[PDB]
Amino acid sequence: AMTTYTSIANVIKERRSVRTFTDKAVEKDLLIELLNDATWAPNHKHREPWNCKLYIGEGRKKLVDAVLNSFTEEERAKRGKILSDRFLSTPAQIVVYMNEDPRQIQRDEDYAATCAFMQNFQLLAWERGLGCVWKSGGLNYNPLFIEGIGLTRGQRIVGILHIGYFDKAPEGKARTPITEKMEIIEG
Amino acid sequence: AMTTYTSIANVIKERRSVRTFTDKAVEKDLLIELLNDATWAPNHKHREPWNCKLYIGEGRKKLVDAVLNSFTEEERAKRGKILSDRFLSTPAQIVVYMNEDPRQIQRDEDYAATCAFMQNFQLLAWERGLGCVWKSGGLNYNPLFIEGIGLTRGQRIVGILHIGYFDKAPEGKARTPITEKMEIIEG
Ligand SMILES: Cc1cc2nc3c(=O)[nH]c(=O)nc-3n(C[C@H](O)[C@H](O)[C@H](O)COP(=O)(O)O)c2cc1C
Ligand SMILES: Cc1cc2nc3c(=O)[nH]c(=O)nc-3n(C[C@H](O)[C@H](O)[C@H](O)COP(=O)(O)O)c2cc1C
Repeated sequence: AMTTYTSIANVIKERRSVRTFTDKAVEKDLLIELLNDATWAPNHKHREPWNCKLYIGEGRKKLVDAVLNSFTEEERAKRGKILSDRFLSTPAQIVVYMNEDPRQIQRDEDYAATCAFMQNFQLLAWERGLGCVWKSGGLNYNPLFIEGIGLTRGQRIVGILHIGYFDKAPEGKARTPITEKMEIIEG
Repeated sequence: AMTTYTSIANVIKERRSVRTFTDKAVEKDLLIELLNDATWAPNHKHREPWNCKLYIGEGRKKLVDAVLNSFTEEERAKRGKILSDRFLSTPAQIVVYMNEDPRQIQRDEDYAATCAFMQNFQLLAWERGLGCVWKSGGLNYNPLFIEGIGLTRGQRIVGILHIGYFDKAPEGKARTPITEKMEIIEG
């Protein structure tokens, strides 16, 4: 019996966005376990701004219905079936949202915290062999989709995480050395 | 140098925001190494929107000066000394910033990537026994501060990381079960 002492550096660097999943079953209790660990994200004044909708199994069709009903007839003709088939061969979706504070600093802080929570989650999931992609784009800003999944105005969708077990890790893309993006002032 | 954690979950759960630092010196090369690990955050379209200014040693006085110059003479006289003493007993500050895309979607994605980069750095640093706090608030939105550090309009400061070795930190605050802020759509 050997316990492993993996540097979190390894997880951070090995994590990949995964967009295609095996038909292996993702346990709900595992996702809840991971999300609970993710809640240890920094968050100003302990506002804990993050909230979630988890769509799994038959429920995923409800999300799909909200997605499709939000498209113009042209988008829908283009991506409807494609996207429906994709969502339905993805074990879980997690819509991550927050109440939008009318004030810049508090909203930015909340959004920062909500992104830290999602990144935590992605790291936590990678560790157990779960892949995921953090989705954005115009769908998340579409008032038709937002009402369609039961959110009110002034609730912001930070991301939709698509999650499941996967066959092969996608390849990485080399990062720019931080020294090209930084000034050092030892002046 | 390496790690005694048996899970990344533990690093995530045990990380604390640290505000007071010991006088132990912090390696500039170490901070750069950690920053380079942090760049493995998700970032839509491989935009890598993060940029940094690292203030270390005598360089910190430049930062302190920018801060004090953004204050009224009243603030300066009252706070100025206690502020300098604190910054100058903080081994390092990193101002993390981005260029603002005129478009909401790309901008928010870039902000979220940058927040994910910063949370990565916090966890990477905790691993090495380095504490920090992500400072936000009005200083970062003050046009006199922003100019003072050499930033232009449309360059958003996402946080200032204050970083050092430490021997005390705030007690961890109990998190709200995620079950209290989620809905499961099972059918
Ligand atoms: C973007 C954002 C802004 C923050 N701003 C500040 C701040 O301005 N001043 C401060 O002392 N801490 C700041 N922190 C607060 C701590 O990160 C937060 O209180 C933390 O969650 C406290 O519990 P912790 O020890 O688990 O991190 C900020 C965190 C986030 C993510
Ligand atoms: C806020 C944010 C939004 C993203 N949105 C999408 C998305 O809309 N669709 C997608 O395929 N990937 C999305 N990603 C992933 C990126 O497209 C990008 O390829 C990836 O993060 C870089 O590769 P990696 O995550 O495997 O390291 C997003 C990442 C971030 C941080």
